[PDB]
Amino acid sequence: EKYWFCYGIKCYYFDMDRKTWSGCKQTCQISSLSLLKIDNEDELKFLQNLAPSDISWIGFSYDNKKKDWAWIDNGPSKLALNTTKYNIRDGLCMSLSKTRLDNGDCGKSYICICGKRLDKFPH
Repeated sequence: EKYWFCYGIKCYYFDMDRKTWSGCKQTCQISSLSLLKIDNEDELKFLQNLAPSDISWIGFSYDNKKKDWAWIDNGPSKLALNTTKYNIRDGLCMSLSKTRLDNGDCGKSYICICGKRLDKFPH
């Protein structure tokens, strides 16, 4: 209906204009958003429930300092972490299949999931 949607306390915007990962991110930031941080399942689950088939860019990648993977946020979320399925051999940055999520080439261009948290109350 729209390319925006709220669930529960967060909202969501999907910029259908495919981009890199780097790309997607700087772009959520431009307008106060942020490359979607997932907090659990209820969010995994129904998130991919309806995505467009086209993959997309979510704020998880390989941080070096950490020399590990990470949320644009630097904070755990409850979500099954299988981080070991992944090689630097494939790619680095994290996308979101309709199926499940893989990594790979931050240069590969998909859509973004920019997310927000709606505290306060829409008026």
